[PDB]
Amino acid sequence: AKVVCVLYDDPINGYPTSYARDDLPRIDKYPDGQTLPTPKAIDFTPGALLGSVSGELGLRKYLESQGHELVVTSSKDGPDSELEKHLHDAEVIISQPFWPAYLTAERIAKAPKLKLALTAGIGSDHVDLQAAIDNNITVAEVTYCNSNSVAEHVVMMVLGLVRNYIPSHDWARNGGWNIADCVARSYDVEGMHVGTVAAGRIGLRVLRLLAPFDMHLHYTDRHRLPEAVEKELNLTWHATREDMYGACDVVTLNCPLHPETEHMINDETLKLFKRGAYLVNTARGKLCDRDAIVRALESGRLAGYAGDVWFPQPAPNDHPWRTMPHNGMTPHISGTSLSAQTRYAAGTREILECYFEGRPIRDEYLIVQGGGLAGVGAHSYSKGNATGGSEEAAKYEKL
Amino acid sequence: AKVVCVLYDDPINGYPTSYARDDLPRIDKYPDGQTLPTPKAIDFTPGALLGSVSGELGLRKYLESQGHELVVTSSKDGPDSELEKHLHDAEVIISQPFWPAYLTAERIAKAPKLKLALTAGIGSDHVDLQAAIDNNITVAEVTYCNSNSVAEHVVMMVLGLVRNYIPSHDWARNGGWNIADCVARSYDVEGMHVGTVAAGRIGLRVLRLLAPFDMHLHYTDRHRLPEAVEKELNLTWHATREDMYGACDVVTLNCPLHPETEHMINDETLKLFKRGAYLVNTARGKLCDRDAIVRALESGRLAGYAGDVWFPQPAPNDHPWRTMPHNGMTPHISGTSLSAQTRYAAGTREILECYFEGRPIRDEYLIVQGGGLAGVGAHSYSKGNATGGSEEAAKYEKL
Ligand SMILES: NC(=O)c1ccc[n+]([C@@H]2O[C@H](COP(=O)([O-])OP(=O)(O)OC[C@H]3O[C@@H](n4cnc5c(N)ncnc54)[C@H](O)[C@@H]3O)[C@@H](O)[C@H]2O)c1
Ligand SMILES: NC(=O)c1ccc[n+]([C@@H]2O[C@H](COP(=O)([O-])OP(=O)(O)OC[C@H]3O[C@@H](n4cnc5c(N)ncnc54)[C@H](O)[C@@H]3O)[C@@H](O)[C@H]2O)c1
Repeated sequence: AKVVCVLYDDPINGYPTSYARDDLPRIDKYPDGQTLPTPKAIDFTPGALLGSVSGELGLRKYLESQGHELVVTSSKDGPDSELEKHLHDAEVIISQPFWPAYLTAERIAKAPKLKLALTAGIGSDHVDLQAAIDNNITVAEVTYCNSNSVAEHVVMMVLGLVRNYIPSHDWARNGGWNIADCVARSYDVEGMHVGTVAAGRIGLRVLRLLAPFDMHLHYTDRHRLPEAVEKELNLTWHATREDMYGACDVVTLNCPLHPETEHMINDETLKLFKRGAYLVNTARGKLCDRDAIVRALESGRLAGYAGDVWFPQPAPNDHPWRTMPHNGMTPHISGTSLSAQTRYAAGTREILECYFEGRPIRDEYLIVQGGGLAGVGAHSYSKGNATGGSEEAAKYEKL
Repeated sequence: AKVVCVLYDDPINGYPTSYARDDLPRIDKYPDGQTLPTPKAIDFTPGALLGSVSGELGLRKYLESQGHELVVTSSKDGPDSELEKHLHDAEVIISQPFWPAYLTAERIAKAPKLKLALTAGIGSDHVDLQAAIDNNITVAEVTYCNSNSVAEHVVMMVLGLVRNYIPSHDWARNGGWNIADCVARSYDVEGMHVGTVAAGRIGLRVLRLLAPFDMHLHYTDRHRLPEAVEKELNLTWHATREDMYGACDVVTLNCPLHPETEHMINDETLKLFKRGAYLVNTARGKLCDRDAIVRALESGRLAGYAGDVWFPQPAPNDHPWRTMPHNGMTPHISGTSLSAQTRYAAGTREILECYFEGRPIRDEYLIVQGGGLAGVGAHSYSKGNATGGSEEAAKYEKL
């Protein structure tokens, strides 16, 4: 069969064979008891760069030795991409949320042999889920692979914004000292109220990381947590997201992207935040109206915004979040730290081995199967399409 | 009496009357049960900028109404400073570690009316403690005022270094995407070993903040913690600092500066770190040999270094830590967030009220009194002088 694997470019100065450290830490299992991926073998070295074109997710030997054709490319956006040329006979398409191959209805209709859309990471909203249901395609992703990695990045960005790290580093590297300039907007998080929209694998982990900072913890979710968990963390529950915003100094977004959540942060809902609130979004870029965020930072409704996720991806070179006031943005990186890459490469292989050998894919990895939501898809998503507007990624140019 | 108060400059665009938020969080007491400062009154608005020249620590009304003269200046370094002109008849000298008036032996000898050297913050190593003992001067500081503020900054910098935040933000603001360039040095902290040199008010708080990240926790201290605390956090104890370094992926320094600790990190002791270790130092700059740190980052012995403290302060414009590889420096700011400033301004007033009214200063605020170490000074310090080399601060120029 043909397998198309869309991956991001190698580093600008080439694909490295040496790294800052020699080993990854040992991790035995995930916090809810889920086991780490269980492929029969791996053909890579843990800790290596796996998610760029020359890393190939360590999949070449495995696939070729079975007689399959692996096509690896970074060319994904626009009507003349390499992806577009391989659609006609692709049986499996693999991509990562960090550099996503958008599988719109029109593209799925061009793909008559397509059976499996595989997300190397977590969040399958770059595939039109309504269309995958309609055309009987399986959508799978590597549940839990980087949920803890992302919760680290959330805490990092909450602290970065509130304490005013980025402009303070610039004063240091530019030869200055300038204490009052640094601290005119610098606070401690101690005693602040923080709320998360959703307490899933990431959102619950974020609450647990922030408890010892002596922040007052708030949440809302489609699924309420057990009473024992609420009581252990002294959680305040809010029945709707809109009830929660007014109560929080800091809000973090941790839900998936689907029609119930698309553009949930907008000009109208921002009016409900406290003046000078901080907003962190490592979930998906399209939860926020792009221009509403910029306006709120210009007026002081938000004291700061930070996240690693944008819409579309890659973001155009002049996307306004790059240069808006008081921002702590990164490109989409938290879920593709080197540590997470080894877990999701092993996971991608586990799913392919099941698929090719005719064994069932883990229920926790399933999003869509057999014309409906399935596995974690049924818990966390709703039916619909979130890919509208994704053609705009074609405008990005390297450098 | 004459009170000399050395404070840092106002912000470059002037002293503000508006802030990003309207209120500070309420804090009731410190974690070990110590009460917050108890001055009889305050003449400032909590949340305002207090530690610059125009903030005056909110002390003018109080002092003048008692018939005392308050001299406020930022001019402190060099033989022609304002500080130098006021030494001859100063009874009280106040300064903050962020912008410290170095009270060397020669300066103390010029100050025949001097009775009280007051540290607005924590860490009184910019005063020659041997000379204050010899000349019967009281040295006091505002214990606990910003210990929790600093422990937030430590976690922020540990995450920033390991996850590679700063260079990733630059790719975002410069129009790029460049995932592989960002994550070629990006790891999770999950499962790493972290050790602190000292577990005092800051160091113990840092261990408590990092426990839920599932890091393996290590420490050493002059004073060992109770067995119950070691057992609650699953702490690994090391009897010397040198035994601890080899066991750690990440090392954080949280001890005071005195002869036992001066230049403890140097070319010889860096050889004991794991290759690719991360070092964070928000304690004092002079714990580290300046050029040894630079060498270790050039060879890859250290994968990164970050901190807010330098020697001398302000650091010269070409101090090498500003531009060394893989650094996450800020100027000295963690202990002077707006939240901490209100606690230490109230504290500075509490001590002055005791002093002027002939009441005893809290034992927990004392460093030196009556020709010996006293209060927290006796617990945490040794006799000696750490001010050698501080004349070099005169080389700093604004901008
Ligand atoms: N690198 C990254 O920045 C990155 C990495 C992983 C995940 N993510 C994003 O984070 C999302 C969550 O990840 P996870 O591992 O926590 O997944 P999860 O499935 O365990 O958690 C999702 C949670 O959102 C809740 N939810 C669904 N719809 C909701 C709605 N209408 N309102 C409130 N809550 C709702 C679900 O009940 C669930 O608790 C992913 O779907 C992905 O989009 C981003
Ligand atoms: N803004 C800042 O970056 C900032 C703010 C506050 C404090 N600090 C620095 O941090 C230091 C500690 O602050 P704290 O509030 O934790 O003080 P603390 O007195 O409560 O803790 C100091 C700890 O260091 C230990 N110690 C003393 N000598 C030691 C040695 N030889 N080896 C190992 N441990 C030793 C003591 O036993 C004590 O546990 C201060 O003295 C100051 O220099 C910096």
